[PDB]
Amino acid sequence: SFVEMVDNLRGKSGQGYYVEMTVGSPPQTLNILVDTGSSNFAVGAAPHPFLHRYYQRQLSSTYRDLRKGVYVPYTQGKWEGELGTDLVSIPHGPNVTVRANIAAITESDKFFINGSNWEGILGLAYAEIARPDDSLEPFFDSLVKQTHVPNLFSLQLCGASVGGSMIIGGIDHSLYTGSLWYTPIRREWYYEVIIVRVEINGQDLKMDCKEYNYDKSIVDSGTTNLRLPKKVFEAAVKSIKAASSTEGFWLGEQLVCWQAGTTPWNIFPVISLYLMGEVTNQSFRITILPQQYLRPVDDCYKFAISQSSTGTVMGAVIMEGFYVVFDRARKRIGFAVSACHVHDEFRTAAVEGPFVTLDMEDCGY
Ligand SMILES: CC(C)C[C@H](NC(=O)[C@@H](NC(=O)[C@@H](N)CNC(=O)c1nnn[nH]1)C(C)C)C(=O)NC[C@](O)(CCc1ccccc1)C(=O)Nc1cccc(C(=O)O)c1
Repeated sequence: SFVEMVDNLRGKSGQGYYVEMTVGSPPQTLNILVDTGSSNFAVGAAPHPFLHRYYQRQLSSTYRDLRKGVYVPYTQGKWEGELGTDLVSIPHGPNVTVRANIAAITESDKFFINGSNWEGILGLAYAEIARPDDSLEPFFDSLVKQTHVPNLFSLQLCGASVGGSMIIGGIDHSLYTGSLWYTPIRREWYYEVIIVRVEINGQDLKMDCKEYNYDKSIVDSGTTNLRLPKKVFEAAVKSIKAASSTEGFWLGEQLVCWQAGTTPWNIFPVISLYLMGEVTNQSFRITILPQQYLRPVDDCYKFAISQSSTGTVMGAVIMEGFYVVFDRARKRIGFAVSACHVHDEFRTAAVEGPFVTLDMEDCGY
């Protein structure tokens, strides 16, 4: 039941959230990064200087080889390895065992992070973006096909040492407040959504909404940042600079620092994303505070908004403080402020609707 799954995720800031899983017979225990921006279940299966532990296929009696290699590239990092299948379970998830596809990772470049403490990646999106091709059924599909776990999951990620919940199979009503607001998954590959308006401190950014979605906007819990397309990224920074003109960093390369507890939170604006809703001409908005897009790294911070080579990418930083529901069953993603919400002296992060927005169809690429 859901109480066993609450707080089943861990992290280091800016390095991802993982969940304990076990693979094989007998079970090998591994920490697996939870990723909504990809679709391959893969694990280190070979010594690496950043891996404390890895998958030993030859120790497992249920491992079957598929005699077939694979390569997977990501925003940061890439790996290749051998596809097989094996028995998989989630200790603090639903009480089941599935046979799932598994990529034994043999070579990697910039993929494993030093001191990250995860040793694998669970892609939670759809077959279509699965390597080598869409016939390699992704973990979540196998789980839904082979057991009675309903076709949906929720992510509640929290910031500082980093924790949260993956409610697999449902929604835990105690982990958020107010109502859940939904947005169509435009297409079942990435968790693709449409952003229809963007406001900075209450001011519309005045751009054509095709710009926000230049290519595709996605919810990617495997990336840290809020990534905006060039044109939008440039407008955002110009607004954020102006709102904070009162005080290199803007490119995310270097930290800024303040004497413990005097972070001038008030001089940094709130950003509002309006997402397409479930009814005609209707949207809703999520409001993000400086405390989300200035990443805790004296209290020090990295700027967590960077330039994108796709559309708008809602990374780990935007999801922090929200309860997000991946309602695959009904082709929608749900947003609410969670229990572990962001704390500011004079403002709240919020999920507010309904809003009316004409011509939302125009914003799609
Ligand atoms: C580097 C990354 C953005 C590549 C991209 N990878 C992914 O999307 C992976 N997911 C992720 O990386 C996630 N962080 C979420 N997605 C994004 O951030 C994002 N998607 N698009 N832009 N950004 C998985 C879904 C595998 C991909 O597979 N893209 C598809 C493709 O464009 C196809 C290219 C191709 C050309 C001709 C025939 C067939 C395919 C791609 O490989 N692109 C691509 C671009 C640059 C480098 C590399 C590389 O291998 O190093 C690959």
